[PDB]
Amino acid sequence: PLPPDITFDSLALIKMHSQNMKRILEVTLAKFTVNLSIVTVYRYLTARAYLKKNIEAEFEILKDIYNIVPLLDDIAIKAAQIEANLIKKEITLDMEDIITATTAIYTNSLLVTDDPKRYEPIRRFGLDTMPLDKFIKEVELMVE
Amino acid sequence: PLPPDITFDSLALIKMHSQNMKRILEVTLAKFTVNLSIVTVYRYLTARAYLKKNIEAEFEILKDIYNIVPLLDDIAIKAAQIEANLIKKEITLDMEDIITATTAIYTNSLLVTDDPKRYEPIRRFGLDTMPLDKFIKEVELMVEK
Repeated sequence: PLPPDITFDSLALIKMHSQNMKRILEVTLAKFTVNLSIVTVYRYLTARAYLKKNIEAEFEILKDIYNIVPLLDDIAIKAAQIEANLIKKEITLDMEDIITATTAIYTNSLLVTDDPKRYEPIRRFGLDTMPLDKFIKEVELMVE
Repeated sequence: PLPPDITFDSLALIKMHSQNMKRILEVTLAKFTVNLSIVTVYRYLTARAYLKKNIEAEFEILKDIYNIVPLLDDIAIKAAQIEANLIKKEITLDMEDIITATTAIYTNSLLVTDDPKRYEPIRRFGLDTMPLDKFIKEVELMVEK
């Protein structure tokens, strides 16, 4: 029941690359198109650079296995419109969340996340989400 | 003294595009290379979106006059290395400020800003900042000649 195009936020991506999720990641990469915002990639890389002196090799691997979507002009434009609208409704969200969410709408990617409630105000603009625990379970259910 | 390459953060850029600053801006664009992070552009456009302006046209206007620097690979990598270094010293910094500063280091732009203090932990990596009021004075004197 999962659509072909998905994405992750930074915390979800960090969990997806943890050693205990190897098998879910392999299946995910074998069966979905994964479109990561450069901003998500940036934040994941800050978590990686906390441990390692070299993160460049890491980035090259991500660029191969994922579609890394830049902060395109259309995304900058659409993010500005969404963020303006939310602020008027007394809701002001972090840059990372707006760009992640707007990039997901732009690529028609389902946003797999540990905290889907944080993006609930953006669903009005076409964003679809799924909890990571539920994504994982659905990947586990892909079993013969 | 201003170097050849300059950049603004979003609130500086907002003030720079005010009517009463038109002459400062024209000389700035004429005598310097201004290099804007896509982050900065995005922040500016959010303010324009809030005022119900034509955002496609406002982005075109900006691209027609500034060199807009994307979130390049090297910027992403360097920014991350910077942020991790800083977080390890218990320095929490905002993504946009990290990208804006890192983009300035990458293009060797002087970062002109209202709030130089918030980028002060990044100066160790090569960033140079200037207060906006001092920038305006430098450009004023060039105008009067």
